[PDB]
Amino acid sequence: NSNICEVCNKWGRLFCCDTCPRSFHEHCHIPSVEANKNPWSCIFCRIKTIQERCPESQSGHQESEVLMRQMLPEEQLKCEFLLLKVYCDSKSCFFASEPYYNREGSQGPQKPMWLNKVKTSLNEQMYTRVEGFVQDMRLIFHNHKEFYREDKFTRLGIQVQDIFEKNFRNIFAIQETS
Ligand SMILES: [Zn+2]
Ligand SMILES: [Zn+2]
Ligand SMILES: [Zn+2]
Repeated sequence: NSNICEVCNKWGRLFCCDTCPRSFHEHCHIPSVEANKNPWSCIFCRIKTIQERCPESQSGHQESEVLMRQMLPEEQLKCEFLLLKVYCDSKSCFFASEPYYNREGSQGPQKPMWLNKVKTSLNEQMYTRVEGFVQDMRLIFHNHKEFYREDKFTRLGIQVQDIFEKNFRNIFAIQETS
């Protein structure tokens, strides 16, 4: 197995996947690495299995259909993996914890949002459809763009949103377009 966490790229107390060479900190993995379970398979492995069991699940889909899906176990897992892929980028630090807003010439968002809040919401099964999760994720970046206005720091929202969107299209097999 790898000797660094797959998400944060640091050493520490790592839990190793039994079916692939990845390792994780307990709370870097999503869901948090399960107490017992030998063997243990990480979220990457669990996602690969879904695909292998139903190869047609990789055919293209319309976003509007994906968003209306109920959060059954496989969709819950896919949103967990998508959230994990965002944490995998170091720039996610900016969006992880609860923000505060006191900048001359700007007003804070009506509905603040952040990664750890989305993580808790998924853990608590608060989303009934994929749309709920995706709306909260996109709200993170939209709030950032609006608040930071013409400051060049707005770009960090564009950057992390692009990671989210690419991974959303991959994980949910959105039909490719120009
Ligand atoms: Zn980690
Ligand atoms: Zn694995
Ligand atoms: Zn099938």
